[PDB]
Amino acid sequence: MVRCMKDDSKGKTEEELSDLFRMFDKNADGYIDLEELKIMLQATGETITEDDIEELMKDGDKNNDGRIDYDEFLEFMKGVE
Ligand SMILES: [Ca+2]
Ligand SMILES: [Ca+2]
Repeated sequence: MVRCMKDDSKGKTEEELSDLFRMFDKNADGYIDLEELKIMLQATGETITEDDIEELMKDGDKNNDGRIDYDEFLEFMKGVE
C-alpha cells in the first residue's frame, strides 16, 4: 500500500552527488577551476603543487573546456578508474 512519510526511497542517485560538487566548489557557482580547486586543496595536510592540481583537472574535465561542472563531475565520479 501507500505510506505517509515514505522512508523506503533511499536510492543514492545523482541527487546525492549534486551535494558532493558543492563541497569541492568554493563560491558555489557551478564550475570548478585549478585556482578554485587549489584553495580547497590547501586545507589538506599534504603540500600539493600547482602542477599536481593539473592532473586533477585533466582527468576531471570531460568537455575539454578547462573547468568542471555537475555534468563533468557526474561523469567523472561515475567511474573514475
Ligand atoms: Ca565554483
Ligand atoms: Ca568540461
